[PDB]
Amino acid sequence: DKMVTCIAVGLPLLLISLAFAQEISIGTQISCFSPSSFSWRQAAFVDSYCWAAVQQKNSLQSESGNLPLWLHKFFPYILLLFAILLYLPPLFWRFAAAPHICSDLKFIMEELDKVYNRAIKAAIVEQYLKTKKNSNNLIIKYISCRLLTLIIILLACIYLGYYFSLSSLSDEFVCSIKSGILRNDSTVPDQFQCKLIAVGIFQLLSVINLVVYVLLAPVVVYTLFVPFRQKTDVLKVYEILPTFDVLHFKSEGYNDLSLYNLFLE
Amino acid sequence: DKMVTCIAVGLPLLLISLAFAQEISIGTQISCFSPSSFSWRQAAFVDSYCWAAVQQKNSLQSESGNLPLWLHKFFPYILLLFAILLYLPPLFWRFAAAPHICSDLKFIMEELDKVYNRAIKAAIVEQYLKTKKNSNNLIIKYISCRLLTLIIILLACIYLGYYFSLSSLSDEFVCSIKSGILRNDSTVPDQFQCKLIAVGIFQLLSVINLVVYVLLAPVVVYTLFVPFRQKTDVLKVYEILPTFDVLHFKSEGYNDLSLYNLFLE
Amino acid sequence: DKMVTCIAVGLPLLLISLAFAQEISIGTQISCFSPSSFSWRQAAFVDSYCWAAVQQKNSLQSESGNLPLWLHKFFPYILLLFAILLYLPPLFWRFAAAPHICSDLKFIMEELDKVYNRAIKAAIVEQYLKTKKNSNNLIIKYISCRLLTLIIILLACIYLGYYFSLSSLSDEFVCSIKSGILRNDSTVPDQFQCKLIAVGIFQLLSVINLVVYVLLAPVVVYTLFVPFRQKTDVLKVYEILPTFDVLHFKSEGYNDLSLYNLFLE
Amino acid sequence: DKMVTCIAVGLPLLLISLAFAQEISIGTQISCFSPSSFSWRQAAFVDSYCWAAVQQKNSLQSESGNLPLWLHKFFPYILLLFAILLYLPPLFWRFAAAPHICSDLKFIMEELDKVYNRAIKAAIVEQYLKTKKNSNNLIIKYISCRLLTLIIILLACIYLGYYFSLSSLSDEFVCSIKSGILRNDSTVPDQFQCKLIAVGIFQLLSVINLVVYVLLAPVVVYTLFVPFRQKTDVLKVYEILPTFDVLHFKSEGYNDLSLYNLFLE
Amino acid sequence: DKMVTCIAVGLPLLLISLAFAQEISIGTQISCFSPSSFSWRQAAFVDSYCWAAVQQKNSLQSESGNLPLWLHKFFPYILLLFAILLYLPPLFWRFAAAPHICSDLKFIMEELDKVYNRAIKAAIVEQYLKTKKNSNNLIIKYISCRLLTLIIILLACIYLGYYFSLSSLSDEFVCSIKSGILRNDSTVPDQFQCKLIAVGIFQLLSVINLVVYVLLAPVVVYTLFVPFRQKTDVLKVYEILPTFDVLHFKSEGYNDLSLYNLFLE
Amino acid sequence: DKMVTCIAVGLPLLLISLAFAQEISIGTQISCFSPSSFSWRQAAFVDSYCWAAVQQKNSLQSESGNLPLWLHKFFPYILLLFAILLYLPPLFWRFAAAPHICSDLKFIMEELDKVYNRAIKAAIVEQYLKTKKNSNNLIIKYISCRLLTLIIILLACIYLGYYFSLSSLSDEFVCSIKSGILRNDSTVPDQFQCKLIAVGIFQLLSVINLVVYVLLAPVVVYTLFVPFRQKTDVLKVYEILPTFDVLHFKSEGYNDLSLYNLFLE
Amino acid sequence: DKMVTCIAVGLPLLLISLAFAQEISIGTQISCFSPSSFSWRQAAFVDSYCWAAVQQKNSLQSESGNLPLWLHKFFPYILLLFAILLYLPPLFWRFAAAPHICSDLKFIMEELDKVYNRAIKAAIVEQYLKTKKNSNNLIIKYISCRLLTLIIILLACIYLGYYFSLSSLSDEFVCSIKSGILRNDSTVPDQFQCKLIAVGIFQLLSVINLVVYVLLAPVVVYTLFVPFRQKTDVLKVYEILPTFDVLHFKSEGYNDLSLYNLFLE
Repeated sequence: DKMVTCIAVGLPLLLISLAFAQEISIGTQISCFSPSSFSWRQAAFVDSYCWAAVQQKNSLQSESGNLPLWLHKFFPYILLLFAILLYLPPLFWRFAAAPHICSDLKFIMEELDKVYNRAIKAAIVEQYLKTKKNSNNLIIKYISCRLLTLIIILLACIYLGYYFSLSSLSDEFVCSIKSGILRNDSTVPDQFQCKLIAVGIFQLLSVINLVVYVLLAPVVVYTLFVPFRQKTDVLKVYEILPTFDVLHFKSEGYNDLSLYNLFLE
Repeated sequence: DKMVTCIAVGLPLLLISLAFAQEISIGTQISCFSPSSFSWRQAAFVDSYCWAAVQQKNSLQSESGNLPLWLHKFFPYILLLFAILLYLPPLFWRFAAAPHICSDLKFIMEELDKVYNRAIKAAIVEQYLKTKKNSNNLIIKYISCRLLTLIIILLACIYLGYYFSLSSLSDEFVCSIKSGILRNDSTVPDQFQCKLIAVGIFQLLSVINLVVYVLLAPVVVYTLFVPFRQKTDVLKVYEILPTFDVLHFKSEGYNDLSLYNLFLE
Repeated sequence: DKMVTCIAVGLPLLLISLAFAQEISIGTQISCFSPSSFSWRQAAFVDSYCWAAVQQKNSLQSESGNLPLWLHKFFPYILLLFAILLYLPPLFWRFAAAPHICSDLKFIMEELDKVYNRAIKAAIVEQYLKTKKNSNNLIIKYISCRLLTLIIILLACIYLGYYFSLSSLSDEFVCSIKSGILRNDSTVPDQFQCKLIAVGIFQLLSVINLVVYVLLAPVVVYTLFVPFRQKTDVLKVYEILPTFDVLHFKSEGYNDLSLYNLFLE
Repeated sequence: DKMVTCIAVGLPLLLISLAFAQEISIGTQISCFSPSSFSWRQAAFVDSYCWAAVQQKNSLQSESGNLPLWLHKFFPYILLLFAILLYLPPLFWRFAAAPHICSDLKFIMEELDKVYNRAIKAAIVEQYLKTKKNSNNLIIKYISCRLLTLIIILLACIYLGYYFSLSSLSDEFVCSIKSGILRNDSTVPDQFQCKLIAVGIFQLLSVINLVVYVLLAPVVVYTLFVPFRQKTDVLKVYEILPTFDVLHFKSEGYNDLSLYNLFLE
Repeated sequence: DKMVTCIAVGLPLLLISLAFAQEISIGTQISCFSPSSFSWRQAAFVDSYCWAAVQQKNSLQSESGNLPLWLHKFFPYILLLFAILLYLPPLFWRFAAAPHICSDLKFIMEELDKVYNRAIKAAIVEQYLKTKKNSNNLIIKYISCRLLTLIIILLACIYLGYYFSLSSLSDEFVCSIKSGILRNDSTVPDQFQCKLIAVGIFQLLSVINLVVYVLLAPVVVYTLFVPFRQKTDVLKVYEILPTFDVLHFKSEGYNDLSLYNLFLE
Repeated sequence: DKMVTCIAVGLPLLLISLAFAQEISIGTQISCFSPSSFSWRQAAFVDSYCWAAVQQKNSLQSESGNLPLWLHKFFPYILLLFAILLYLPPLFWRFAAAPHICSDLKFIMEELDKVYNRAIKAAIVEQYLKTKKNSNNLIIKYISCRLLTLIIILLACIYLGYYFSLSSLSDEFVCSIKSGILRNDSTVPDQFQCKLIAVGIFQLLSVINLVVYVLLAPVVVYTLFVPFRQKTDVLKVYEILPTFDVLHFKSEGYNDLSLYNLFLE
Repeated sequence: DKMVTCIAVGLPLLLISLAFAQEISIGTQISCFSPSSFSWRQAAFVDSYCWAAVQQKNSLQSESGNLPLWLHKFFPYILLLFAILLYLPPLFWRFAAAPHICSDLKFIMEELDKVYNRAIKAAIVEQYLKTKKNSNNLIIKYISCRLLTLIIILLACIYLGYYFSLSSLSDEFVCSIKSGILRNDSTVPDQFQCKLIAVGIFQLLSVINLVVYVLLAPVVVYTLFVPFRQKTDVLKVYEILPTFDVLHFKSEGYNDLSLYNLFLE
């Protein structure tokens, strides 16, 4: 458990804490270039125009190529989705299989005092592998949650990895007010090369979590291999090895492992 | 219980957390286009005019077709209604039937130790199906709350689903100050093509919860089918199967399910 | 109890939560129309003038008919009164009759173990209806609190129901500064058709709680009818039926209702 | 106790909650009328001048009659005094006489089990009225705190009641800057009919608590009459009746009042 | 104890709560009179000039007489000192003599059960006055903390009492920028009759705590007199009377004072 | 302990509470004098220029003598250092020697009940001075933390004490924009006698803590003298006297000090 | 443990508290020099331009040498990384080896009462060094976390140490709007010597933590030397010495170390 929950707790809580660091350095959200002192107010109107006129205009105003890419408005918004999706395979196990393993935790904790009174009787335990001999496909339904997470992190690396090639010239563009021209056709200049503010801290934020999660993806692959190096294949590890390790989950007893020092001599 | 409460808790708390994400990115609420520097103040007066002059003007100022559709002013407001309505069939069961099942939880917990002392006596339980033989229509009054929720999510999909076809050109419109013209008929220009700000993040917010709740609607249909695949029809499942599963609600005992491993050998 | 407290707790806490939703969307409170750039400050003075000059001017400045109707300045203020008045008949019972029924809760809880040791003796309860034979008019003083609430909700429906007919043209009006003219009679124009901002969200807020409380008024009428369908009239229900149901208030015992399954066989 | 503490707790906590409702609708505090765009700043200087020049100017600038009435600057400030003064006769009793009655609570709780073992002995209490036969003037020192509160609420009704006759024309007045004229005698106009903002919500706030406390003043008069209707006059009620009722303060016992149902038969 | 701690707790916590009431009504801190629209900014510079140029200018700019009286900049600041200084003689006793009296509390609590088993033996206490016969000058070191507080409140009445005679014309004055003239000697006018804002609420705040603490000063004098009216002079009250009253500090026993009712008969 | 922790807790928590009082009265941070209405913005640029151009300019712009004294920008910043440095010799003892004295607290608490059962046996303790006969230089490592604190407070008095002589004319100075002149050499005037705002409340803040800590420095000298007046020199006080006083640290027993009253007679 | 956790807790919590001190003195973030009153708004546009145009412009606009050094935008951002990286080797041990040493804490706590009943038997312990005779390479996996931290602090000293040589002239630079010139080539001047604000408090902040962590780096070197001065080399200290010291971790017993005083005599 605790080899997994080091990842499963600290790493999703890393990214929202990283997401909170963006919120301190917001300041404003976008600026525009007014045409030389026509008001304080209509300049604010033109600035608020194009920031909402990003995605509805299906026409080509950015001349960038694949320019309706929605212009990364959602880096807190998408990271909010990816954080809570990683939170589920812990909580899915926690409310559907962690009580069933807590029964198994109780089931092994009466198995250990059975060895304890056997040593007191030394002054039936061999059946318990036959109690755990069957198929029990519900454990395989538990083990897929680690495989389920691996899909999420992989496309996350594709999602962040597309941004760096996207980060060449995706800040400066042309906007206009076409229907507001259509009401008068008189006074307002058409184009205003406005400029977004987000890429200066976001592009250098997308370096970190990608190269972190790249350096953490083989660890989950390693997590599905400790059952492989312990004498049974993954179709036959069904109950034995995921009970051998979770023997060391809550605690131990006074003669759980001090027997071996007695056994050494 | 816990197969339902995974939906019943996390999914309504999803949408208010989604509703809180809107409140960070409010900024302003609407902008307008002043007629070229007449004041700082009267421009603010004209902007605050039309934002309240949306629904009272029964005349056709938007030339959009069915234009008094109230212009989606209420996406936090309607989602506040739908979140708390889903909260009720948990709380309706929790304050009217969860203590009655807690008595039944006590009633089955004395049934299980009766099997326990029977094994101690091995060193009357057969009557309990006849204790649960009657009609008990109050359980059917409990089971309709899942059916009650299904009505709410269905029209929610109609409510959000109408918005995407609504999202074609429902942002730009014409407004005026007619009675303020009627006081002088002298100076103020009539029409001002103002522009709302909400659709840029709301239309791309209404994608998510609809396609989530579409991918969750057959799960509640599946919830009313585990009584069907367990040897009695829905008119005859009255007490047996909703007590068989809630046997695994709070906890188990040391020989609740370890009997089967003893029974296997 | 719990059939009533579902209404008595959630419904007054509904309306203050609805009242809190108004406070997020305040923004400003009123705007006015200045006469074309005379200052930033004197325009703010004229705007703050008429917002306080609403009710003191007993003259007819609105030409609306019954125009000193105080112009609904108090929708958070009146709802604050109606919320706390519904809070009293719970708390009036809670600090004056709930300990007396808690003594009766203790009085019936020693009556139930008297039946329990009678079953142990099977290996005087018939007197208790004669202990509850008298008039006990203090219970009728308890039961009027439900009738007391019904008066409050009825006139609340009249209060909110008057607003929709009031909502025709009760936003736009004429104001002036008459004594400020009287100091100089020189420069200031008289009338300024200012405009309030509140009706755009308040009129569509008064739809909800009215149609909710209309759909909840017969439930309290139903609450005074469960004593009617249980073999005694309301002058004779005095103690028996309001003790029969509150037997199921705190909890039950192991043979409170499992006797019936023993009695069935 | 609990007949009094329903008033003694909820009613002072009512008025500070009413005082908190003022703080949300502050906005600004006073406005003034500048003489037509001389600065943004000196207009703010003249506005801040007269708001502090209210009470120091002993001359007649308001021409209202008794015009140094300090102009109700202190409605949160005075209500802060009246709220905490009502809080004292609870707390004065709570830290000086409530432990002494808690000893008496212990003293009567050993008197009740003395009746309990007497019924066990049925398978000396008559002395306790002679234990409570003396004068005990300290109880009369307790009972004056209710009389002490009645003085406070009475003059509070005079304080709020003077405001409605005061509310005729106590908002508009004349102010000037006399010494600032005395430095130059050149440029500044003298009088500026400024206008306060507070009376629009305060005068319609002073309706409520006055008519509430008028409808609560005879209740405290009724509180000093339950000792009168129970066979001894107020000079002779000294200990008996204020111990008869506080017998029902904390709790009761299993045969405190179930004796009467045994006594009925 | 509790006759003192009613003063010692509530009265210092009164004044910081009074000090918090100032912080809500701050708004701004000082205003000045600009010379008729030279900038928004340099007017703010001149206003911030003189507010720091109050005390460093040892010259006579106020022409008031004793004009470097520092102009009461410190009414939250000085009240912060006087509040925490009153907090010390509680806390000085609490961390140096309250455990020693808690040992004495334990010492008298074994003296009371010695009387209790003596009544059980009725089915050596006379020595305890001789255990408390000595000088014990450490108790006189405790009793001076009440005398220590009396010095603080007395000069506090002098401190606040000097302010009312100070409050005649200590708000309006003359300021200038002399070295800023010395850089150019060209453009800036010299004098600007600025005006402070603090005296309008502070002078009418200094009425209250003075007349409160005047009406509380003889109570502490009364506190050093209950040892005088109980048969020993203040040089001889050393241990007996400050243990007689603190017998009633924590609690009593079942026969601590019910002995007297047994002794009455 | 408690004679020290009265200083060690309340006095560092005094200064941060004093540091918090500065943060309420910040307002702005510095002002400057613009050259007569060139913009709102470039005036803000010149003001923000020199506030960062304080310490980097190694040239002589202040003509004050030792003018790169960094101009007391750090009075919250330095006081933050001095507060947390005083917090360490408590916490250094608390996590390295307070458990070792808690073992000694346990070690003396079994020594006291050994005297208690000796009195029960009256119906070996003399060895314990020989248990505490050795050198135990770790106690001298504890006692230097009081000496360690004394160094910090002494230079703190030098640090604050240098400020008053510094407070003569260290607010007004000359600044310029030299490289901004170097880009054009055309328009901008060179010098602007700006003015800081901090000394008006800081110089009269540095009076207090200095004269407080001067009046507390001999108390720590007195703290290292109670071992001197109790029959052994500071090289020989090693364990006896710092265990004699901490006998009275947690509590006492029923016959810890009541033996002396038995011993008196 | 506690010799390490004095560093491991207080020193990372030092730097975030130091990081919080920056956030109070933010104010603004950057200023620029407008070209002499062209608007309020376009000046704000040019200022927001270059603050985002820092790192994307790969051209040489600063003429400083290695000028794309990203200009220390990340001093809260980088310190956030270094603080949480130091937090891991505590938490890595805490969730993977602290329960295993808590089992060893239980394992030694039954070893100590074995000595206790041996003294009771005086009215097998010698085997326990042979229970701790093996290799146990997992302890060496624990001890590398101190070595892991030392790498982080070393390059932190390189990171902060590069800043002081960087702090010569890394604040003033040249910026322009090249594509905004490219749209018109008409009106806007090219270069504007803007100026950052951060180095005035940051360069004098980077003094402290570097010279602190330099004065703490040999302490961790000393931490890996207490196993060296206790009779076994670091390849042979495997279990004995890291159990000898953590014997004094939680507590001791009444005869854990009082045996030595018995052993002295």
